[PDB]
Amino acid sequence: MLYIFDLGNVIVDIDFNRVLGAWSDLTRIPLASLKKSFHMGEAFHQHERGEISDEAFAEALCHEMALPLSYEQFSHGWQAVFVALRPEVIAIMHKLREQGHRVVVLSNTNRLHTTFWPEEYPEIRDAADHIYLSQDLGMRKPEARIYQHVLQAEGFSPSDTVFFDDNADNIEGANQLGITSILVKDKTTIPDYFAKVLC
Amino acid sequence: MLYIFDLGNVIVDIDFNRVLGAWSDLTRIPLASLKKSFHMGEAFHQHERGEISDEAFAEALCHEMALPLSYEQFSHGWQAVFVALRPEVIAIMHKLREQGHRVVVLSNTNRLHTTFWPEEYPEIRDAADHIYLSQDLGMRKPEARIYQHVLQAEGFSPSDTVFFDDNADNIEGANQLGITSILVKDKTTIPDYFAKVLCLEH
Ligand SMILES: [Ca+2]
Ligand SMILES: [Ca+2]
Ligand SMILES: [Mg+2]
Ligand SMILES: [Mg+2]
Repeated sequence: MLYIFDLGNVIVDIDFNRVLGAWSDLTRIPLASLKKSFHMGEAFHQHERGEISDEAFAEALCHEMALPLSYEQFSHGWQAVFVALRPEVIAIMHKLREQGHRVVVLSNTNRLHTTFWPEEYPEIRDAADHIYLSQDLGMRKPEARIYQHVLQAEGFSPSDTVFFDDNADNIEGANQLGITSILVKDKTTIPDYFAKVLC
Repeated sequence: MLYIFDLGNVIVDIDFNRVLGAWSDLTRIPLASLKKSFHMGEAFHQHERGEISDEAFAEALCHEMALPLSYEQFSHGWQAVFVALRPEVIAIMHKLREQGHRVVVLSNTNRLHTTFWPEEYPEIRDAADHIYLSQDLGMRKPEARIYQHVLQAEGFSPSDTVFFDDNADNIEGANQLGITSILVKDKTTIPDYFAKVLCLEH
């Protein structure tokens, strides 16, 4: 089988509230202001597909949220994003591969050239056969093309692929291609699913 | 009672391996190198007591670890430190205060003027009556003076004071003053300690 794992809130817990915290710390903008104004716009989508620079992205979000930050200060806060490994999942992924299933990561990512980000974590690189990243591909979930890219480059069909994502639109994109798609509701979803599959 | 909580590996999980990671990512220095060269000596202690600047600290660590980083890049990676709340511990601290106990944080801190650090987290500021920080005091644990400062400022005696910290040297400095010191071995030490306090009422 081909197993495709999303990264954020699938392999790792990730919380951008910590970034808002960090930017609130520097700017003294009340945290509640940054929460009501931090939105997943087109600038996000473009930056995910690598279509605009890190600097242009910073500029977009700063204008949206009225952040008087330099690029460097922006990045500095960006770096604070809360990331915690789910070791249960890293282990399952290693086990799937030593049983000779194929295990890849597929991630929409807003990494910057100046930040250290989860797809760069050694524990995540060593758990995966390949890591597919939106900025590298010029594509993002839930666009058909990105799923197709992975199917094609891995050499598997939809019916022979299972995909895990905590985002329902992402799941929908994969389903339209007849990929088996498991919504990740919580910590248990992947351990439960692989109870009977590893045995 | 007066409750003194340490911050790191008591109220929060903290892991500076994430910082070494971020620095390996920028500098391309092998991680294993930064692990062998990253030591908590003199410049740390000075910086904890606010006795050298952030920049002079950054400089001291970059000298020892051969990091070709600006101050900004230092701070940038410093900021990556892994920090996870322990919500059970936050809940206890709140419960203790609405029972009328006095709940404070005492922390040796290597915060920089450019970083967002756990003592600044709103969840932590609001769980505690006061937060005592080494850089502010010009003192660090396990120096007698820092424990004395808190007993004096709070107006409590050693025997009315319970202190939680994961570092054994810290536990010793507080024991030398007859403070009831509880070594935090893991995430159950503090839930357990307070279950046994609850169990003692009738
Ligand atoms: Ca990087
Ligand atoms: Ca700060
Ligand atoms: Mg996700
Ligand atoms: Mg500690």
